Amino acid sequence: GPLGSLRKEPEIITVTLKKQNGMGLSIVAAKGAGQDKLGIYVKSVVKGGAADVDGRLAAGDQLLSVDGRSLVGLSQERAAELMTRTSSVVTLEVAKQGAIY
Ligand SMILES: O=C1N=C(S)S[C@@H]1Cc1ccc(C(F)(F)F)cc1
Repeated sequence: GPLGSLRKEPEIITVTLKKQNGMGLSIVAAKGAGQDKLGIYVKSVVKGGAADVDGRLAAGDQLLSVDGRSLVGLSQERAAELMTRTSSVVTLEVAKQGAIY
């Protein structure tokens, strides 16, 4: 598949270990259980990591796929298990919604 570079649109995004101190990011998935909703979201950067300081992701980015795993819309229990081991770069797929405020 193709890949861009940087733009404020729904796409593949990739986040290198620029300063090696882990990624330092924050995500939340949902499921089709207790509420009807499903999905994944970048809740924040963690204000202290390599993918935080040089990836500078936005609060609210609706995540869909994960490094080594093209999920296209499935919950973190089969994806954050891969992302945590990354050691060098997360590829991701996201869609800009919400803001900091
Ligand atoms: O903050 C973190 N950096 C890591 S390395 S593991 C931990 C949890 C975490 C993993 C991946 C993501 C990401 F890449 F944003 F999906 C968020 C949080």
